[PDB]
Amino acid sequence: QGMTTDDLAFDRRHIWHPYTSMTSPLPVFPVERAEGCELILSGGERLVDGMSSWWAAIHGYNHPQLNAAMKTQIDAMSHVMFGGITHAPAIELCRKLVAMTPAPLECVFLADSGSVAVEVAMKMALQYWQAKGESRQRFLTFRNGYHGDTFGAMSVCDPHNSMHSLWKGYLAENLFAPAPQSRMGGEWDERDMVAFARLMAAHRHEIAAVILEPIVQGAGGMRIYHPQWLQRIRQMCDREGILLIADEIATGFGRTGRLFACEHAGIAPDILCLGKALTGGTMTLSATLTSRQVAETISNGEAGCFMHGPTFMGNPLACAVANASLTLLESGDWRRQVAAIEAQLREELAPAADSPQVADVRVLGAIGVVETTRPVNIAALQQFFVRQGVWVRPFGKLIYLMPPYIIQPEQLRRLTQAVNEAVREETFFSV
Amino acid sequence: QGMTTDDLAFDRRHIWHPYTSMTSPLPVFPVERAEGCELILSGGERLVDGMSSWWAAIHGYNHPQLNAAMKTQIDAMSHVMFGGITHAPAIELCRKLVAMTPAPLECVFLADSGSVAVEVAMKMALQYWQAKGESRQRFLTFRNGYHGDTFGAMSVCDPHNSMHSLWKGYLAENLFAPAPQSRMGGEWDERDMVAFARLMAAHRHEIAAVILEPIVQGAGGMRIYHPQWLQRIRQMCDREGILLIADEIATGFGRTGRLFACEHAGIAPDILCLGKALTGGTMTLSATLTSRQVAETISNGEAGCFMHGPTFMGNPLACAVANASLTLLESGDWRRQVAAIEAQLREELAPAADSPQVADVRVLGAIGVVETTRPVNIAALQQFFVRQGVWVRPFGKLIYLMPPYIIQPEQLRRLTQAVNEAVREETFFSV
Repeated sequence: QGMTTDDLAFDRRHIWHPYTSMTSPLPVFPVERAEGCELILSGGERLVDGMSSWWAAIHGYNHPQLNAAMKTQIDAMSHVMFGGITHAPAIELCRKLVAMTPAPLECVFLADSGSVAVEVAMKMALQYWQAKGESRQRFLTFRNGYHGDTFGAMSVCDPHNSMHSLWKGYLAENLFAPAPQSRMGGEWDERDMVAFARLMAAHRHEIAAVILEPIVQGAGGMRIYHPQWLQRIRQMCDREGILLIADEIATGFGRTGRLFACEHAGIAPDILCLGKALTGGTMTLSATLTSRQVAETISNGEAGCFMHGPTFMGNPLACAVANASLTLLESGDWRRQVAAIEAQLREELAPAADSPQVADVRVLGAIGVVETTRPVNIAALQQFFVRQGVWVRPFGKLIYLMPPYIIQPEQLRRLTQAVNEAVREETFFSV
Repeated sequence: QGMTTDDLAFDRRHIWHPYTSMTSPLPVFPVERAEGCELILSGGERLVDGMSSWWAAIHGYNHPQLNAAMKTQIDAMSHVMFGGITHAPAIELCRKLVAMTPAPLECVFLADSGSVAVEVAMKMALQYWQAKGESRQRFLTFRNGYHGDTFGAMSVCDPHNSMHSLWKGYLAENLFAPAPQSRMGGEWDERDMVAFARLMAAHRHEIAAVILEPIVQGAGGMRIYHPQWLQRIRQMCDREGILLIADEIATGFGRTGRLFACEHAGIAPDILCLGKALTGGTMTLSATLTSRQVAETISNGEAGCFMHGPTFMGNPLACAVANASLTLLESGDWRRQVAAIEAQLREELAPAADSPQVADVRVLGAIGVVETTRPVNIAALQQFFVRQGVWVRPFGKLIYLMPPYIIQPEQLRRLTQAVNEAVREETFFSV
């Protein structure tokens, strides 16, 4: 649908966009429709989508199977409350999630958004120790991590990124080990592994859980680390009895080349958070799974229950489109498509590493990252990308690609070629 | 869609429902479809819905205008990212919200769920004072209130209800004035008003905002208080420069008899949170509106922006069905329908007040509350209600009704008659 000149001014003057200023917002672009792997602007220009609307749209846009599953569930009921009620979409979705996740995970808590799913996992960890009579209130994690924007999640986000300086006096105080990415190109710094274990052993009676994003640290820097980290952290947790929360809201459903990034290490978390691509990026839904032991334990405390329940919990429409999205993944095609994207990204982004504006090129699965030596000029780059017929949304010192799995070769070539051109243009960087 | 015997056992064994135990959950009922004001169970029994799926389904179920608006937007695009992008559903929705809300409210932050909308409002208040160079980290509120389940919202929830005893060591410490409901039937206790003002004046340099649910306190007790509270709190805030956050996630869009419960007092908050009935209860969406002064101020600090941005922010599908829901309210019929429901609830619930199991009957708008002297036996009552052909979900000491605005007379009579019968049956109460 059409937008007037006055509509676009009203948006600028009244409508917040993610992490924007209301006094001096950068321009936005008017999208009318989306089809396959393309966004369609007012006036008809089509942009190849390089971002999958931030991870989630792994099957692209206007997918006929996802559309049909939504309209079918609307005909039955788009929503009914989940208190004292169950329904077929939630049951099928939770069957599918239990069946496809690492083996100890048996119990599913459906929720609205990724941030809430993390809050839920944190609350579960705290109720777990409360049922066991211990006062454990601290979470141990990596630097460079990202877990959401609500206050609980913010307290495990990296203490320089989320500007903790402003909320530190309000935000709960957690434990932050060295970032896992090696300091100079190696697989991992054993020193960083030893330093993680020292922090854990030093606070082992205060730590409720370790929380981390497995293999890829997303919004905190698109950083990629070795799976030895996960096998070793899993062993440490097992030795202490501490819970392991895996935040796969970004990595889940195939994007790093395995269905769940935990599979890279062959470990199972005690609590697993999912979101984003769960619905094929059609609408918001999240899920937090736990082991039987965790769920029974948090059923044993003085709570009598797990103390959480969103109004739209179990929403039939979102469950029904998540089911159709998961059914698309059951073809198994994603695993091959993602491997071929990975190989093309590695080959076509390599020339960028020669640029003086570029500090690193790194690829895993269908994630291609060009880390720059200076912050990007977002407005100038966005205009350039749109002029080239593509949609790429950089931030900070990162120009990165996470396209839909069904992207065609020439569409992906247009993305990598645009990125290579962008890093040669000094005007596209700030100071 | 159909559920097998084995599906229902899998739900019991694997699927959390709101505030449930995984070890001893109460039974749930299998819903296949919903139409008009009725839920349809497996096997075909139809239940009159007394709850509107917890506030939100004000137009009932399977509404043809809401269905058509969803399918139309699916054909265009169900979702695209909002970072650097705008679209027609978000613009129309934000135009409608600005136009219909109290006059200073001009800027709209769209989000995923009610809890996140509250977190957003709290973050806005904190960034506001940070931009003004003051360290204000405390929130002042009423006892008996409810604002959501994430950690930030939990810290303004009533300190006995949400079991703060478990999170108090993790949860931020806020200020809690006497509950507003009068102690013995009057309109208000001036002493409680004086005590609120003393707490504010005693901490006036630490208080970032007052947050409250206007007129009706929902999950914290379905309590109803006089509008003099709002006019006086608004005056106090104005005198100190303190922000007023109105949480209308439950009261917004007509349920208390006015479009927004703030209109009962004729006051405007600095920040207004909306949710639930926003989409007609078809799927989750929230919105937090602010004044121009707040938005520019939180654009002035060291942040450079408002530090929040959900992945599905601005979701076109949810915006499009919220637009259709708001267009239904533009008929103005809701205001008359709600007044007639109020009058029927008052007349038909009055006999319940004679019961020894009952402590109070209170009605406002399309909300009818029977407060009991002992906690309900939820399992036994739920079975009774379903046997009577209705859906009523009590909790604690509350049996209450919040039906869709389009409920028919005989449907509402069946609800009130079931409630009257339930409070005469000692078996339906626990110890």
